[PDB]
Amino acid sequence: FAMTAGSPIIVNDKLERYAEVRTAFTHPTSFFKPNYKGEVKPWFLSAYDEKVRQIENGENGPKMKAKNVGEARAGRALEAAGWTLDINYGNIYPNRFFMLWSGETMTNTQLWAPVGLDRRPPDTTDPVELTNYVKFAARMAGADLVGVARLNRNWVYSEAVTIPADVPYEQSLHKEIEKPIVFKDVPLPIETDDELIIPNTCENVIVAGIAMNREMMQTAPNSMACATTAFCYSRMCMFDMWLCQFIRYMGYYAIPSCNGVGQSVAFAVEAGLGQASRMGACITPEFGPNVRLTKVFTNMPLVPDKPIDFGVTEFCETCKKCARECPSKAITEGPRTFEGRSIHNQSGKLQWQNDYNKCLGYWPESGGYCGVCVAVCPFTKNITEVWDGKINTYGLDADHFRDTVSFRKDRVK
Amino acid sequence: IRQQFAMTAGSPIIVNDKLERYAEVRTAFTHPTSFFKPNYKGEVKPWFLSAYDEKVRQIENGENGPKMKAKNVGEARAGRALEAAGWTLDINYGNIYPNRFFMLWSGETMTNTQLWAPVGLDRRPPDTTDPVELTNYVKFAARMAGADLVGVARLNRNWVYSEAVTIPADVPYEQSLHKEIEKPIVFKDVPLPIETDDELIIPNTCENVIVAGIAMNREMMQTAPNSMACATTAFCYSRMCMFDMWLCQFIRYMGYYAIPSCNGVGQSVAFAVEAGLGQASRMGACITPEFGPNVRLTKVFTNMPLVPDKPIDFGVTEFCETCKKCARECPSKAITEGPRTFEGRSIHNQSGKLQWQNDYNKCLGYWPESGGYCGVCVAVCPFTKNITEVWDGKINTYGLDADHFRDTVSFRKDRV
Ligand SMILES: Oc1c(Cl)cc(Cl)cc1Cl
Ligand SMILES: Oc1c(Cl)cc(Cl)cc1Cl
Ligand code: SF4
Ligand code: SF4
Ligand code: SF4
Ligand code: SF4
Repeated sequence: FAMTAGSPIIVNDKLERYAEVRTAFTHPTSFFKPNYKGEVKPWFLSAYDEKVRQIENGENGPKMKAKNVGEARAGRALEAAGWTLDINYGNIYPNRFFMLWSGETMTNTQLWAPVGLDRRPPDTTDPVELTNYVKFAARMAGADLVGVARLNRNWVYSEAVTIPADVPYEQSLHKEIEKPIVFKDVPLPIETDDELIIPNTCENVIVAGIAMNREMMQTAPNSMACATTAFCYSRMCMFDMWLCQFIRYMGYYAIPSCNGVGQSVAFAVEAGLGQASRMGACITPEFGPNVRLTKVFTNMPLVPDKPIDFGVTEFCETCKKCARECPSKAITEGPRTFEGRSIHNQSGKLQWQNDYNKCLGYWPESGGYCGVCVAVCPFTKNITEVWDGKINTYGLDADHFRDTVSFRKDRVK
Repeated sequence: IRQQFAMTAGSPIIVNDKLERYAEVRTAFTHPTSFFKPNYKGEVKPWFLSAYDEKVRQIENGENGPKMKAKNVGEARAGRALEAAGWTLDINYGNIYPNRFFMLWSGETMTNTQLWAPVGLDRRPPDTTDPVELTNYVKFAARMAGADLVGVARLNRNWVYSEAVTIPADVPYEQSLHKEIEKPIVFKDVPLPIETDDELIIPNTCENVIVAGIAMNREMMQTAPNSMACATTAFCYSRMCMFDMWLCQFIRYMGYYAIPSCNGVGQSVAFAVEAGLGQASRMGACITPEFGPNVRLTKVFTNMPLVPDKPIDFGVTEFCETCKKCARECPSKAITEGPRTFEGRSIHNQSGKLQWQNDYNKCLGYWPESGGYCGVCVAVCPFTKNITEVWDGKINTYGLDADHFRDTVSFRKDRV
């Protein structure tokens, strides 16, 4: 489908769109992991067993002794709660639950129907004004970072993981299917029984960074690192809906995504949020790798942001600290290559190729989402002290929040 | 500052033997005698549909508020698009129906609770019962959940509506605004919060209310009664919803029960004054030291053992006594200039507590006229301190301000 003009990502002729089912989370060869008694479950139920084992043993992480059982119970209570606004870890099913590709059935849209903002032709078509408007709205909607790229279809999954439109939530995990994402000359995003169809007019992607909390993430791989993670996933989801509603009420269409539809790191790099790293995350100037990503696709005319260079590639060439502290040795200590390390990597793009089945393998063992690489990364800079220590709204840091102040001069040039 | 002005314990709200609990249906939004308002053409409609007509006409005429011209139709349109989108996570302006949609009184049905079922966090009895430790856990959770301010108070049932506006549980959303009913809120010796066909039953073990302040954006609010004050208001209603759900789940995963409310179930201002977030003012809001009245409230009710905070006293009553600025700026002359009394001006007030008594039907009346939620009182109040410049000016995450965001940093010392 061809690269966007000016993409920083180096690719070759082997590049092919990547089927979502191949992530270590969903793929048949990775999805099953031993629990701490040797039974092979879905990886996240094995992880559930370790989470309960730790609570019964007064631990906050793998052999990390908590103050008492009550503190161990509290960290997992806070992490479970964090996921409140997220379906089945990642909101990946397109046009289901919170990820509707059309706003028409939404309660919010129905309440506002007499105004008809979603039916009224745009009053603004100038991309400069629109970029400013949508970025203001993106920050209201909880983004700490927001960039705009031209949509590069190489990062959009060839097929999505989803459930059929008639499967209730309580059977969803047992009925996940694959479904192609195709681009057609259609007026609006539409889903048929056969296809998820993105219009050919869907020209831009808006990428949002959702800042995690450094104190909690520095506890990786233990429970409070899980908590700052889970809370950001619900913020991503609020963001996607807020922003998608705004764009529709401006007279355009918007596709939400969270962890679905496409690969966030590639979009974020192309939208100027940061650079790809050895660990594989987007490293951002404001938060390093310790930030979540979500994205919204739209036909709204916009000004694309310039990709940014602050030396991450060269730094990662000489650093290797995530690789050394990775508990599963998933992160390569070697050069970037074009050839994926296993099924889980998309071949054809120059990157540090890491073994993500080894990464996922450490989650049931540790009972968490690890994140040790993010915590030890130099761009990112006990559990009782966290609970008793500094906190602020949404886990944002006052001592840092000045850096994400935005004036129109920072939103559009 | 907050410690310098701590009162001794006991509700700061002065009452007399007349005070009775208040039926929610009496608010100016819901009561049959105030619900209808004329649109600019003179047609009588539900207040929000007349206000809708004003919104459409202002866009069409390139305005951001009542005969306030916008830079162009496009800017007028953008402001209303931002307003409408802010409300995404809110049902019918306030989430008032208890145990419906986002305000579920139990967590068992929620998708998050189902996903986490195998760990069983909400079946496991509490591993912590010490109220000091729990106050610190739930406050830290509350800040993670989007509260800028969080307080704890013993639940005062005077401020709990005697009957709630709600909808039958099997009514689809499209029909909800035509099928609102009343339903009593009663306290009984039951283990869990429970809804029957006839009652909303809060257990007698529901000892406490956790009150959350959710800060609005000062630049946008200072554009009141125009569209951008409506947008910071709308976005904070969705934050209040997410707060309620986040915190309720945390409390349940800690092994207690939790009731969310947003604008339903009871009177947020009274709870906030008793929880120590601020004091009542002439306009009738809770004025906080960090934000003035420019903050929204929501609350969660729980049997979780907690340490009540102290009510606050930083001179607001004395100041409002001689200020009268909101009363003079109020476009509908809704705010009284006189002394506080125990008798409300109309059905919309709850008599029996000493307060400034305002005409809230005059207030609602100005919302269809101006096409917004006004807020001139909040914006002009000294404790709080064009739209093209706002759109091009300072913004940060969630509309919060870096220059003041240090004021809400919290450590254990501050929480319990
Ligand atoms: O991205 C995540 C997903 Cl999809 C699932 C889990 Cl359990 C954790 C994380 Cl950090
Ligand atoms: O508090 C509000 C309610 Cl209940 C309804 C609307 Cl439409 C606006 C506001 Cl600011
Ligand atoms: S999350 Fe943990 S296991 Fe996975 S790559 Fe990073 S450090 Fe290694
Ligand atoms: S720890 Fe070092 S090599 Fe790894 S991503 Fe961070 S800077 Fe790059
Ligand atoms: S919102 Fe406006 S009309 Fe209502 S009391 Fe305040 S100033 Fe008066
Ligand atoms: S404007 Fe003056 S009288 Fe009105 S609430 Fe604020 S301080 Fe009190």
